[PDB]
Amino acid sequence: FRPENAIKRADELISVGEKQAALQSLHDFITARRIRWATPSTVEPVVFKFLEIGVELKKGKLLKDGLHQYKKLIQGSTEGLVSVGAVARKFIDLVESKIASEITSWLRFTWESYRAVLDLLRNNALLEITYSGVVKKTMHFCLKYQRKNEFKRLAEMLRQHLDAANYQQSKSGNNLVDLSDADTLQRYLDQRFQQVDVSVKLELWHEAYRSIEDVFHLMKISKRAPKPSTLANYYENLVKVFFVSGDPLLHTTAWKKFYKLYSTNPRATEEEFKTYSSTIFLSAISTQLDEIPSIGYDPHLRMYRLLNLDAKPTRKEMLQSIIEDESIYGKVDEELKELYDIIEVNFDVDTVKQQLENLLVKLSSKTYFSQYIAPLRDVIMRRVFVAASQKFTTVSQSELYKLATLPAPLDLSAWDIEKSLLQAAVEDYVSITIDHESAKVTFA
Repeated sequence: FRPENAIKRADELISVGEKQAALQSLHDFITARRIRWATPSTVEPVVFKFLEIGVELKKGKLLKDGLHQYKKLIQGSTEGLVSVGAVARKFIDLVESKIASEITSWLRFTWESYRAVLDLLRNNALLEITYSGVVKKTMHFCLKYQRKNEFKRLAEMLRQHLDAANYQQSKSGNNLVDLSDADTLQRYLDQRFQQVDVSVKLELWHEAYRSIEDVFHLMKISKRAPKPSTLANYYENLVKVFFVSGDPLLHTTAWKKFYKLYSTNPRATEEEFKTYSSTIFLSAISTQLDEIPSIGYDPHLRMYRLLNLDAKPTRKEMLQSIIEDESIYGKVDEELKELYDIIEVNFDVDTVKQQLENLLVKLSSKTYFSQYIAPLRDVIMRRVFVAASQKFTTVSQSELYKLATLPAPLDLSAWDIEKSLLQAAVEDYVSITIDHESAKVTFA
């Protein structure tokens, strides 16, 4: 019949308190078999009314069924797909106004709404823009309401979506997503870039880590480069991830990738180049000694390829690739260069406590130095134990342990020191026999 008549009958049915009968009346109209031929433009207002009522009554299933059934009828024309996307947007704007007005079941309703719209707009060339919009809105929603569980499921949904796109690539059907086109990719990559950001901000490190692989695969296929802003943010997220992760070589790498990209910004102060360069160098000195093959087991081995590295580097290699690169080594604080001399170049155990004692007063004031104190200490002490292994045959525990006591803030209690000595022995940086009877240590 007529849309005006439909709206009227709805408005009348709400006055009698038959709200559900009104929603159900509109559903019938817009999912009617005659809608396939109707002008999308002139039925869309009824779909809008259907959405208005459906949101108030929180009838999520009927809304979903309404949209899907309507789209199947209408998606034949270009104007049809346009109406679909427009009705998707209307739905989202309606529920998004309800969160503004409002509540637990309202958040879940909102999630289910975002989810439904995304699953409705999935893998359609004409709806790529609206979908990419809803993805961004959905990720902003999860971060804004710390909905970590739903976020994890969202991420999985986006993965399944892309898997279907890839399967459909070799099908040449109309209105199918073309993963060959850079604009399509620019959006998909932007979504995955944002997926990583929210992951990091919600401290879901396992999910952050999975999304790095998601992003990488899109960067591979992508011909067109991303915005240097959004890419710089990405690398800045990787520095966070790999620090939490305990992969220090990857951490330095993410920093270098970020430094190399930030040195091409017009608004980049010299004070920043000072502190960033310093951070990068310290984190490379602060890296665990790989001067001996690992125990060894490493579940993060695949990640080197994900950071575009052909293979796992050494700390010596990384540290040299930092010293040689003048763009970085140039703006590095002097204290760190001296440190590098003291620990890596000319290491003398008989003088290291002193060198460090004179250098740490200046180093402690540095902002970045605070967060690398532990691993650095570990490195220095490892070196001290190795060199001590070279210096003694049977040394008193008193002598050895005090000789391995760095100055603050690298200081350690005597028992934590023996603890380090044994760890070095387990990793075979030294073989020892400790006689607790005599309070002596023998390197045999």
